[PDB]
Order: sequence, then C-alpha cells, then structure tokens
Amino acid sequence: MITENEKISLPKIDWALDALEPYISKEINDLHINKHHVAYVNGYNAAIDALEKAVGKRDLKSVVEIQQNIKFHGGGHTNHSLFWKNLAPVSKGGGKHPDTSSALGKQIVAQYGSVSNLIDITNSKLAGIQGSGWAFIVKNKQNGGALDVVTTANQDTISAPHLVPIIAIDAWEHAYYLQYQNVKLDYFKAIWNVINWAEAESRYS
Amino acid sequence: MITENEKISLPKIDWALDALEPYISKEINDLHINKHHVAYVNGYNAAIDALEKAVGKRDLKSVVEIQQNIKFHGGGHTNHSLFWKNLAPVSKGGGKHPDTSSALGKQIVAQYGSVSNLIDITNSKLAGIQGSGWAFIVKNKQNGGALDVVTTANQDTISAPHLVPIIAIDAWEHAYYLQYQNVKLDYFKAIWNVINWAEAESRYS
Amino acid sequence: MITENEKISLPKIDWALDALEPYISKEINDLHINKHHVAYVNGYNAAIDALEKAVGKRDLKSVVEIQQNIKFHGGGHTNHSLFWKNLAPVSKGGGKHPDTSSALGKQIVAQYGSVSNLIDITNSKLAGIQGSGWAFIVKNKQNGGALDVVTTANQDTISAPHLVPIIAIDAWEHAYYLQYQNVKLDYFKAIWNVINWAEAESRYS
Amino acid sequence: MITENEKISLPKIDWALDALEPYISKEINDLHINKHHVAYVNGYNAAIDALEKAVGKRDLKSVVEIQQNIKFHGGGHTNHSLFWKNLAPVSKGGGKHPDTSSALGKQIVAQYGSVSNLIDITNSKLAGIQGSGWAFIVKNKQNGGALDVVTTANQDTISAPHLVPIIAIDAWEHAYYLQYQNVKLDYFKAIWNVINWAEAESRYS
Ligand SMILES: [Mn+2]
Ligand SMILES: [Mn+2]
Ligand SMILES: [Mn+2]
Ligand SMILES: [Mn+2]
Repeated sequence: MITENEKISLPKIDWALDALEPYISKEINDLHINKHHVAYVNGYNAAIDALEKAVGKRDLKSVVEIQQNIKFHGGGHTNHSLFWKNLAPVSKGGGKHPDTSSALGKQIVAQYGSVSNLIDITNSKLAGIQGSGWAFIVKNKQNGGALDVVTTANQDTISAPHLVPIIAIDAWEHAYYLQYQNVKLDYFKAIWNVINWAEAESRYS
Repeated sequence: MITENEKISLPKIDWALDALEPYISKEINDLHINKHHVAYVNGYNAAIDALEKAVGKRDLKSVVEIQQNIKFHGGGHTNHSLFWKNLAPVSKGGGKHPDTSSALGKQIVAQYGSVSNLIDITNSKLAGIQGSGWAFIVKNKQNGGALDVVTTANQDTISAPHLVPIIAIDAWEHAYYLQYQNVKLDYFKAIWNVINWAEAESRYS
Repeated sequence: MITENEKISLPKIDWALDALEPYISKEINDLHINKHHVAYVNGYNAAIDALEKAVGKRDLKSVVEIQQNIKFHGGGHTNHSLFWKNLAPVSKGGGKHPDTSSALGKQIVAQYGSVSNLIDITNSKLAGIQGSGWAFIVKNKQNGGALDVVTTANQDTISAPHLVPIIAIDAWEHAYYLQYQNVKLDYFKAIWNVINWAEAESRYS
Repeated sequence: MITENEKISLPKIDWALDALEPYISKEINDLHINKHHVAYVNGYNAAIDALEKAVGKRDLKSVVEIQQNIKFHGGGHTNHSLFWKNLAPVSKGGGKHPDTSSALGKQIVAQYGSVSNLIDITNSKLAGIQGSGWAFIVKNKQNGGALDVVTTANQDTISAPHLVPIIAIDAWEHAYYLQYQNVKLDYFKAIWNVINWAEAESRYS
C-alpha cells in the first residue's frame, strides 16, 4: 500500500544521451538510465508496497526477505541519482577541476595535495572492487568534514548520517562494458573528463 | 507510525527458567529471554515506526539505514521465538528423539541414517560458525521436502519462502557463556538433551 | 615464491568460440575466456606468490589482505573452469537433457519432478542474484546426495567438502551483456540450449 | 608445512590478569587471553600448515575454504595483540588522556574537538555493532593522516596498507559478558579507564 508521497520516480537528467561522448557512449547512457535505473525505480516502489502488506500482518519471514530488495533498489536509485548529478558534458563544465579557492578544492590539496592525486587513489579503489560496486568521495561530518575515498558493494550506498557523498562513480560492468568491455581501467580514467565537480562543491556545503 | 496489528511482543514461554537445568542455567534463560529477546522485540517495533516516517517522506538514505535494524531485530525475534518453541524440559519430552514411524523421523534416517548422525553434523556446523550466528535444520519444499543443515550469521534467519526451519540452535556466546564460557563444544552437545523434537515434527508438516 | 606444481593455467576448452551460437556470441566467449578467466589465472598465481612472501615473515596485516584475492581469483578460476566444462555445442550434445534412466536424471524427477521444473527454479535464482554472482546445481553428500540450487556472490564457489557442483551458470554481466545487455532473463533461458548435461552426470558420480 | 619464521605465538602481556580491575575482571582476562586468543594462535598456525598442503597440489576447493580460517584466526590474533597493547592498569598510565601537546592529541582536538567527544563517538559505534565485531580509531595515511572511527565484523582487522590502527576495542560478548552480561553499554564506557593512550601515541608516529 505505497502512497503518493512515498513512491519514487526517474529523475530529470540535465544532459543528452550523447553529450558525454566520446567518454561514455549514448548506447550505454540509454540502457543505463532508461534500463537499469528504471528497474531500480520500479524495484523500490514494489518493495515498499510489499512491506505495508507483510508488516501489516506480522509476517517477519517476508518482512526480513523484502528488506534486501529495499536496500538494493533503494540504494540503486540513490546511487544513480547521485551519478547523473555529478556528470556533465565538457561543454557544461564536465571535467573542470575544483577551484583552488573553493572549500572543496582547498580540502583536496590539504589531504591529498592535488585533485590529480585524489583521482589516482579513487581509480585504484575502483580497480580494486571485486564484482559489482561503487566508489565514493565522502565527507565525514563527525571528524571535521574530512574527505575520504570509500568503496561499497553492489547497490550499497553512503547511508551513515554523518557521511555525505561528494562524487559517485559506477563500477558495475553495465556502466562501461559496451564501450570498454573488460578494460575497466580505461573507463575509470576517462570518466573524470565528464565529472561535474560543480555538483561536488555544491554537496560539500 | 507503527499500528496495533503491526507491532510484535515477547511470546509466552511454555517452561520455567530453571526447567532446562542442568543443561541450561536459569541465569542464562533469564538474561537471554528477558534481556536479549526483549531487546529485539523493542528493536523491531522501533525500526518499523522509524520507517513509516522515513519512507513517508522519500528519505532513502534513512530508509536504507533502517533496513539493517529491521533485518536484525526482526530476525532476532524470529530466531528466539523458534528457539524457545523447540526447547522443553526432559520432563515435557525434551531430548526425546524423532519417531522412527513419523515423517520427520523417516526422513532423517533416509538422508542421514540416524538422528545421532544428524546431530554430529549440526554440531560440526555450530562449531564452525565464526562470530555470532545460528544453525538450522531446514526443510526445502522446492526439492521434495529434503532436509539440510544450514548456518546463518548473527540474527539472519531462514527467510526463503521455500525453506522451513525445523530446529533452531543459538550460537551466540550469550546463549552459553555464563555456564560453559569458551567451551562451546560442551554447550552444543548438551543442548540436545532439551531439544523439543515434537515441535520439529509439528513444523515438518 | 610460487612453485611449479602450485601454479595454475588456463584450461584447454573443448569447443570453438562460435560453437555456441546463436546462444552465446563468439565475441563474448573470446573476451570471457581469454580476457576474464585469464585475469583470474594471473590473479591466483600472483596471490599465492605474494603469500609465501608475507607469511614467510609473519606479516598478518598483508596475509589477511591477500586472503581476499586468493578467494576471488582462486574461486574465479574454479567457477569458469566448471563453466566451460558444462557447456557444449548443440552438435556435441549441448542442450540434451539428463537421461530418465541415469542416476542424475532419476534424482531430478524425484526432487523436482522434471528437468524442466529444475530449470525454472535455477532461472528464478539467477534472476534473483543482486550484483555479480553464480548459480549452482549442487549435490550434498552428507544428506544422501540430495540436489539443491544454490547462489554464490561474485567469484565465491562451492567449497564445502560435502558439496559437489553439478552445473555452474555465470551471472556476471560480462557473461551476457554484449549480446543481451540488460535482458538477463533471455540469457538465463537461452543458455540451457548449450548446457552439457553429460558433464553433470559425470560429476554426479 | 609451516616453518619456524612463519608460525606465530601468544604475545607476552605487560600486566597482571587482575591489574585492570574493577573495570575488567581477572576471570575475563584469563579466559580471554589464555582461552580465546590461544585458540586464534592455534588456528592461524594450523591454517597456514593446511595451505602449504592444499596449494602444494592445486586443490583450489580447499585453498578457498582455508582462506576463511586464515582471515579469521590471523585477524583474531592481530586484533587481540593490538588489544592487550593498548590496555594498561590505571597505575601504569591506563586511562590517562592524550597530551594536548602531542601529535595524536592535537589531531583529536582538530577533528573531534576533545578526546571526550571522540569517546562518545567510538562508544556509539561499539553499541551499533550487530553481532561480534571490533571498533578502531584509525589513521589514514593516504588522506593526510586523518583519524576516523571504524567498525569491523568478527575478527576482521584493519588490513588496508594505508590504514593504521591506533586503538582497538573488543566488542565480542566474551570480552565483557561474565562481568557486565547484556549491559555492553557499561563495558564500553568503563574500558576507557584502562585504555593505554601512550601506545596510541606510539602507533600514531
Ligand atoms: Mn549502474
Ligand atoms: Mn540469543
Ligand atoms: Mn565470468
Ligand atoms: Mn576477544
């Protein structure tokens, strides 16, 4: 029994399916959003509906079973929503580095010395992921807004109340396979050319 | 916003806190039910209440965070509820083996040859558990009601719609530490002297 | 310090890269074996070499870190080795069902009633997998050689001494994406047309 | 085939079994070291011996199975070794806070404002742990030696080459049950009265 202000939907994306070429093919973006993300949107909504029913009648065997789907689709929708938002065509700023005069920029130089180095780290983490997963540049609000590079598995997302996702990078094969196939190393590097750091600076404050 | 027919409570136990001695001390049973299980009952109820709120306003970061607690307390309540139900004083049948003429009994002799052997297996699994967890004798309804011995971690419980828990055995230290301390091997053996197989036969049908 | 009889290598495959069309494209088989499996072969070998070094000098921080890679590449090599072996061109028997007069065949009809039904189950499990993973039809030797359908995550493999993998099915996107993309449901169905049941019957004894 | 410089042993502890009272009973310390830690020491050694054998003959099914035990006992030995080292009798400094003039001290005030607050955080994390696990105050060397409070499950330990454990706190029930039973909240608070911050400052450099 999912209600109006409970259900989610696919977000409006601020760029064209081909606006990220030649770094990300429109064939991927098409399938990824409209195919993969749509599946998560449907999954979360159906999972919530299934809960009001199972919970509504004290069936914990089902309640516990449905939990997984909610973590998966709910985290999937969240991750991809973050993903599109920190992506932009080179035209609209994509690939433009954080300002040496911005809060986020100064923080990267203090902890990592340069945005360049932070990328080598994030890329190493991404290449490290075994199976499906994500990489994040997170801000920890409980230890003085310190930045860190964290890796989640599958659809898991930054859910800790004190953690705030700054940049999300998809490591699922579906994200890069049609264009890069096995060579995920090329995809990890290339994607920085379309990363919307303006959104990162926005999230940092 | 947890409602009446949604919230759970502590189940009525069919034996006295000392009725399982000298296999399980009343000091343990007291703390375990009234202390550990009570904590799970409170946890599940608060977790559900927290959902109607987070879900009610499309806050997936919280929705995903709360998921874990629901799996934990909800699975904890379920496991312990199963646990008390397959425990009984030697007086009330505890420790009495499955009938060689019952469905469950015949199934144990077909797959394991004897209840004796099934116990050595279950005990080996229990001793195998690293950290907190449970052991189960489950009936798989999708492959001809075949029995199997499975091990879950922490509060995880048999949630698969086709799987049916026949016997639950707690492997958490809290279950046996006050009386057996480190020697979990003694606890695993001794507990069979108070296992209510009558409840197992009940669950098998 | 990995030695001769310790190191692994890519197995000789008994069919041509295109012998499984139009169910599995040669473009996939090429990349999968020669690209994905090769990566696992290299991974396991390097992981073992790294151990003799870390273990050789009581560096448990590294020893524990290397453990993961050994589970991953070692399990990856094992899974794919099983995968090729239970695949065959329709010509060489691929897609031919288990004999109603064979041990494995009779076991499928006893537990599942028909090979047909066992496939619907395995397909449901495969579709259930969240993220990367595998599906297996396993024989449990400790409960009377009973068959069951189990799902592992990532490169995890059937390692339990009492469990024996009968059929392995890859659920990683890399296995089916180039040809089926998102529609994994089509891949799961189609792959049965090239499953080598003769190898399954071989493994069952 | 475990060799001399490969095998581990129980470390020499710098305090008496009762030197931590009334915060940690000697009954616990006895059982914990000599009972729990000893079990891990034996586990790691046997696990390594079992590897030289399985690996020595390309049996990956066993190699992958043994991996888990090595992660568990190897991580268990590491965690407890860290644990004793950051524990001390109030006499020998236990409970004495980090110097406002030391590197570690200044870092705690910059990120957390006070050691007091860092403890409330660590305690919240510890209380958050579901099942068996540990809590750590770690120094990340790849982002400017920033401090963070992390929680591992079971015997998992800080293995990341860039992470350095500063303080380890055991969250297993065996650590506090005999004296505090269920009330882990009391144990988490009380243990700070015997935490050896001098060792933390040592690890920070
Ligand atoms: Mn994706
Ligand atoms: Mn319990
Ligand atoms: Mn594969
Ligand atoms: Mn311990």
